[PDB]
Amino acid sequence: HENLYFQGMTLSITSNFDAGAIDVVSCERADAIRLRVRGDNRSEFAQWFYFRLTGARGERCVMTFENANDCAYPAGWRDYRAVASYDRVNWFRVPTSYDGQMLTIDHTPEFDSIHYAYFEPYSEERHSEFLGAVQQMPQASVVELGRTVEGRPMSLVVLGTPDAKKKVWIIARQHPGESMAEWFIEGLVKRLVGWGDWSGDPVARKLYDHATFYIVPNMNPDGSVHGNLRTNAAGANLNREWMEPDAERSPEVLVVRDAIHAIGCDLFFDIHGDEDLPYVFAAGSEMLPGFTEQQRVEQSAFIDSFKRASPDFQDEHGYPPGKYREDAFKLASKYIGHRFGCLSLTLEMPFKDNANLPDEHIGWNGARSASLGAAMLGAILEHVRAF
Amino acid sequence: HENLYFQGMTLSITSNFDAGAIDVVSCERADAIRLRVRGDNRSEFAQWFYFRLTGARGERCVMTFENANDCAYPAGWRDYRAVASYDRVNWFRVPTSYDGQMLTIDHTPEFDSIHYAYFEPYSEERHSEFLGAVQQMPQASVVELGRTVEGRPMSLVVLGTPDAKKKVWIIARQHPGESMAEWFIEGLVKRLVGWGDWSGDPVARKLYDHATFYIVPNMNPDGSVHGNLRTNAAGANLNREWMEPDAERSPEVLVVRDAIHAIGCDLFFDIHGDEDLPYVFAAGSEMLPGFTEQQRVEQSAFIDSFKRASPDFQDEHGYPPGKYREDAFKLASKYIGHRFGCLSLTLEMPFKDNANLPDEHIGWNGARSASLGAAMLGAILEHVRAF
Amino acid sequence: HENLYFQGMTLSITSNFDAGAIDVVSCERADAIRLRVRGDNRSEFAQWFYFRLTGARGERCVMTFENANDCAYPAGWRDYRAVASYDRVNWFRVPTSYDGQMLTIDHTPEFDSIHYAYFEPYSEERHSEFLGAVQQMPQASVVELGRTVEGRPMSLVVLGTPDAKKKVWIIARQHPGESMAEWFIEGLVKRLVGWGDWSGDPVARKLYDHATFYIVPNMNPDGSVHGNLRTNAAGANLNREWMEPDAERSPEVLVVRDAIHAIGCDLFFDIHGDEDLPYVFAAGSEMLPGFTEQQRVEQSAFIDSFKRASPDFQDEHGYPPGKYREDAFKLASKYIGHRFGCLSLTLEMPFKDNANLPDEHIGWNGARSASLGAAMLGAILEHVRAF
Amino acid sequence: HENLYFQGMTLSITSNFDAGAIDVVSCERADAIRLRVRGDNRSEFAQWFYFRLTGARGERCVMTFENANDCAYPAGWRDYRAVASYDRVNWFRVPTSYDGQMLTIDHTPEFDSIHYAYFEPYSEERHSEFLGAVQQMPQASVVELGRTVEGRPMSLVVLGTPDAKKKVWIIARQHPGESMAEWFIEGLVKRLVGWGDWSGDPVARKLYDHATFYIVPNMNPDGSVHGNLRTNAAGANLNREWMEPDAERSPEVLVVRDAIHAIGCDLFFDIHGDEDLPYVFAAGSEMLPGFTEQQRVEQSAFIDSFKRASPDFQDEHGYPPGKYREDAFKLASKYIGHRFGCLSLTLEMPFKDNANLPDEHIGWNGARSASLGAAMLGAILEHVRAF
Ligand SMILES: [Cl-]
Ligand SMILES: [Cl-]
Ligand SMILES: [Cl-]
Ligand SMILES: [Cl-]
Ligand SMILES: [Cl-]
Ligand SMILES: [Cl-]
Ligand SMILES: [Cl-]
Ligand SMILES: [Cl-]
Ligand SMILES: [Cl-]
Ligand SMILES: [Cl-]
Ligand SMILES: [Cl-]
Ligand SMILES: [Cl-]
Ligand SMILES: [Cl-]
Ligand SMILES: [Cl-]
Ligand SMILES: [Cl-]
Ligand SMILES: [Cl-]
Repeated sequence: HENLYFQGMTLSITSNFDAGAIDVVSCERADAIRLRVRGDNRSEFAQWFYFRLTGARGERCVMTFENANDCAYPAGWRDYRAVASYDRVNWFRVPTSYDGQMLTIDHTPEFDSIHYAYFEPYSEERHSEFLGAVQQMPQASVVELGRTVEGRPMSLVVLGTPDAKKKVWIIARQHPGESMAEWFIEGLVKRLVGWGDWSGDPVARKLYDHATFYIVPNMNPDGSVHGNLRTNAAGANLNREWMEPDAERSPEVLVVRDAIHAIGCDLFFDIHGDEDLPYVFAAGSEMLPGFTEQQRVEQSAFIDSFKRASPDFQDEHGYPPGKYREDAFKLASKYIGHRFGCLSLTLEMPFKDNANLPDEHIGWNGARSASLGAAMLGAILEHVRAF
Repeated sequence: HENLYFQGMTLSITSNFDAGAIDVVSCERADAIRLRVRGDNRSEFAQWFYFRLTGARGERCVMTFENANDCAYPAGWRDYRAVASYDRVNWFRVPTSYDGQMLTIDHTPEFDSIHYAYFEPYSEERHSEFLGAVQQMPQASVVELGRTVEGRPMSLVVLGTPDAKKKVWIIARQHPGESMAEWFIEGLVKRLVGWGDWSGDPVARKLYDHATFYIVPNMNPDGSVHGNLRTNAAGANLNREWMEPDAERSPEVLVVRDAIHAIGCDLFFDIHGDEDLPYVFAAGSEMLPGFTEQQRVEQSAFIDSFKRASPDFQDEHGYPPGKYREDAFKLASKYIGHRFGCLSLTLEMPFKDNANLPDEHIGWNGARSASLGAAMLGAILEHVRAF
Repeated sequence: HENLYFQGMTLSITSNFDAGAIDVVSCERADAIRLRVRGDNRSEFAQWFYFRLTGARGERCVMTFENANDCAYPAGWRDYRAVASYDRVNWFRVPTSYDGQMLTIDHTPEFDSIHYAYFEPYSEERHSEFLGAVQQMPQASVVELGRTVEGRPMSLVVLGTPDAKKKVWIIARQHPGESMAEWFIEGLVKRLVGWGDWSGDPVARKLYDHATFYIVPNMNPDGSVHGNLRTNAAGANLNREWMEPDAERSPEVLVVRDAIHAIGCDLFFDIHGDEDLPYVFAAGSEMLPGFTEQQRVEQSAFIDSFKRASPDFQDEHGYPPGKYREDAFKLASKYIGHRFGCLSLTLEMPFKDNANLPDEHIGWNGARSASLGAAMLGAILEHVRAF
Repeated sequence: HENLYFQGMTLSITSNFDAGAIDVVSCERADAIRLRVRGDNRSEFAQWFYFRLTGARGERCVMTFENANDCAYPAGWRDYRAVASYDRVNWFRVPTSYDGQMLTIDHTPEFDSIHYAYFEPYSEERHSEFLGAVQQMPQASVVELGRTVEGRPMSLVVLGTPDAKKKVWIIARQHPGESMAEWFIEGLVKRLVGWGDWSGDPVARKLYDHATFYIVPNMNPDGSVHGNLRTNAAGANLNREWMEPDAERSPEVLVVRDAIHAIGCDLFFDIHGDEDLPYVFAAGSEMLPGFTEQQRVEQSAFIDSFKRASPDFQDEHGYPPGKYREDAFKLASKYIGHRFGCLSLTLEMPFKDNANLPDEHIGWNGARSASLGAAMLGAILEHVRAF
């Protein structure tokens, strides 16, 4: 390193930053780094990790997570590759293996400081910069519905034109570790406000004749910054709180559900990530009584519109019907579906990759999520025209 | 202006640059500028203009084109607005009127130098920079098929992946003044190579399983730089040369038609602009004998796919069937259709605006053309799946 | 706002984000917002503020800070204007007054969400992205010297070329609220690694023949994120810790001072901000015994080189000699000067503006600090040549 | 290439574009390409070349210029490397040799289309886009002084603030092949208008208290587009026309010299390139009678200020005094010096490299020229303060 002082190997793992999470058991020799997934701040759920490793330029690092099989979704470690970045801007997949007990990342950093994460993060700064720009567009407003447990705003983005229209609600990231959900919203909003390569596209403009959009890009700001996977700062699973939200335990859902009730709703989408399945898929309310025949017709029609909007989207693989028959209407899409009788779907993207259309370098990532978001506006235009 | 020397008004109109064209009758007083459309270099056709005006900062300029009603398409001046730019990068529409004899631009430039043009230009530098970047993508090659009358290359962009697939041909700008055609290709290619907001989109990638693309972004390089509307440097209308192309008069079509013959063709698109109609529309070969029933079926199916890909596209307005029954197979799409029996269409975009979805600031422009190009890939994916 | 639900005025002030700090006394009516500077997390020092205000689009906001005269530097409120930003990217000054007791911001936000701050912030994300890019340059390494009280890295950026050379040390932001110090380093480093408009400049390259740079862009990471002005997370004033740094109270200075001792030092700069003076100025060790005549000569020579490098820099205004004769060698530049007998200076930039070269729109800001940083490399090249 | 049609090798050299120039003797086999420098359109001077080669991806190209020793400056081929670019945006040096008779480029293009040139070009489009943006800045105006032989504008950029001040004149590219001169002006102007990394820099602003700038970025627009080295479209060497400029033969100098006479002048710079010397250097009027002692003093003082502004600049190497004692006052700087008695210099940059500070990848290029231009403002601020 040219200065006697820097010479030798001095590995340091740190994680005190937005979404950081790791427990370090041991970090002396680069081929013997021992870690544990830290887990959510007030819940036994554990899966999300995000940390910085410095001092390992050119050293082969073998990083073992000891409690991998004790995590929320151990199947999520099969055919999974961790993501890394030298600068927090560009993320790539690294060699990773799982033996049924432990996850091992085997990677040689090319520079002095590298970050590893379960998926491409999406920070509070990015969120605040994005909404702070989006609000300046003539068709956009940002409304603060309330505060999270730790005093972060619950922000609603309203996009539409002056006058009634169908009210389309899209909420994202109830599970704070599913950062793909906020990437997805970013892509969808960019297209709605006409930025970049969406500048001359007329879909948004047509949509505004039929609909107004009510979008929450981040349902769980506290859980995000805390580096949780599935819960808010109070330990609540926001997507089990739709029947009895609480001012102290789940204010995030309290204030949003109050808004949907006070405004109305004609199409609803809850954007999520799935740890296990390497596919993009949707889940509706067909496996529930009270599901009308015209609802089957619309839902079916929309699934076809979405297949036509994006090849990434598919309907062959997904979860079995009684996956959450027990939790019933505690889930957002099930609840909204029932209260409003409209098309109501959960959209789920992979932490691994789209096995149909894989990419060795990036797997599923922010850019692909953002493209899927932009593509879905096409499916909504079809749907709204057809009904 | 602070220096006695610059004081006073000194108006100058110049046009010696790529695509420049104007005749100046008089240019002393800003409210009395008299012009003529110069017309094509070896043909009576006249419509395209492009010139720089300096020295008019803050002066109201009334610019009258005396021969407007003697141009190729005088209907093109009705409900038409000229485009302007202070920097050749950003173009906007300016106040323009037509009394059935003369076109008048009435505009007050905000800066010392402004350009006026019939439509947002697309230069040889832009073309050479674009193809020079596109060629570096792993799925792209650029092939020089031959030379134009004045020694400019006829460049083919080939996009696809390793192996048979459907051969899709898209040619643009046979009429050099229809710069929208090359904007359209730029948008289509950007999406095929995954640039910008197309980075995570899987449509291109799916398309490459079914097709390889053979694209000519500029069929008439000489006519472009010359500031012609409709003819090449030799006076030839390239879109009347498909039956007997000639090495001296129409080499541009000679070399391209030889390539289509030597490679084969399964879908063909000829991208154009229409001076009169304020709509985006397609014309096929249905009004011709030898047009099979399975051809009607495919063409109809594709028109529906394109309406679904872009709201700008429509099928209500267009030209009557016998618009060119006389010229028959001299036109590219008619010829290709007949030689290959495939889907073969002319796509036409407006010099005015899309009357269905107007925009006071820009009318139809490069960005909107580029978006339509990118959107059409969606329609091709549908089509190729369906047949 | 078009939806009965959003109608009315609902003001919310929030501050749970990197560098956020405010106490809200009252926030019901926009013309009656009452605030207090929150003050440092474990120290009586108080001056820094940073908060988000939403719901005030188009409302005149009169925001009064009740304890302004109880802050660390009440003179800092005279001729001072707060900074604001709709997006955290672009910052501008807003109308502000001070009556000797209270500070009042009188501003009408143009959008739904705006942030107000004492000075243009510089976040942990920006820092991590910047160093994560800089490390990839061939002349740069990043070394983690240790951890702050709360486990954030103390990062050293080493810039130079292969071989002895003069060792130049530049440290910034010992007082975490002086974000201008890290802006200054950003500009200096960009030029050293040849980014942007520094790409073809040969100064860096010449410098590397004479010197190697040892730079700490952020001496107080914990204090920064905490929204402190003057102290770290433990309540320590880092610039009083240079005689007896402590592993528990002031590790930031412990590890950096150990590095300077282990590496050596031939020029030292401590980058700071001054709340009161609207001037850019330097302070050296001339008012101390043990200050040699060749030291007076070099320091004088360097001050002249810096005036010649940047008009913003001046030597007329500054602080009187015995400003800190009491604290002696507890201050970094005084200590280094004495231990190494080299040129050692504190450089100070204004929170207000450069009264010599004011700018109504921005006052002193990040861009101006970054330019001063880049300009100072010129002065170092002169100095190093002359001695 | 996957299609029988593209298979085989088909090399094509073309040059019908802005600044293009080459004669092709033979171009069948890639290792046997035979060329000639085409030479200026109406003058025996020959050196500039610029052409596109397609069809050579992955082929080793040996390109021999047969008349290299018959060119204007055969010494210019010693230790010289040609420049290349796949996209006209990024230029790099390629392997080149000279045996005293012929120049040989030995290079293997990595893509299907590559351009080779004597130096990084600077096009009419770049010029028109640049001035079209610069004019919008509050301190800038663009004035069209007249027309070149072929009707291109002679454009003056005036930069300053409202009121007397010293009038500083800087003219560039009298010899159209010396594209470095216009790169140099681009860098100088960007800094004067505060773009990019010059945004927070106060030098421009200080300068505007002392001076107003009168800048001609391109003295020879016709010669540029024609791909000439040394003459305009009429065959005139503009830098021999300062004593008797002519409306038909050298209007470019007629109109500019009239402006300098009508406005006045207190510092003059003529920006050029030198084919032979691999150094940056200045030439003044000291070797001429009528050169006062206070002129020696100022010129000497300014040379020192420029060495201090940029390491690239030097005064050791240059041309001998009687290099143009014969042509006397036909040269711009000699003439202006004599008419106005002010500091008047020719600044000369290399076509090869700066032998003091070489760069294998780029040699001397646009970015380095632009940096030197920006750096020289520093020297002018010193000078203007000192006198
Ligand atoms: Cl943690
Ligand atoms: Cl769930
Ligand atoms: Cl309802
Ligand atoms: Cl499917
Ligand atoms: Cl013309
Ligand atoms: Cl036609
Ligand atoms: Cl065939
Ligand atoms: Cl229609
Ligand atoms: Cl706070
Ligand atoms: Cl201090
Ligand atoms: Cl020592
Ligand atoms: Cl001073
Ligand atoms: Cl030529
Ligand atoms: Cl000369
Ligand atoms: Cl005079
Ligand atoms: Cl020298």
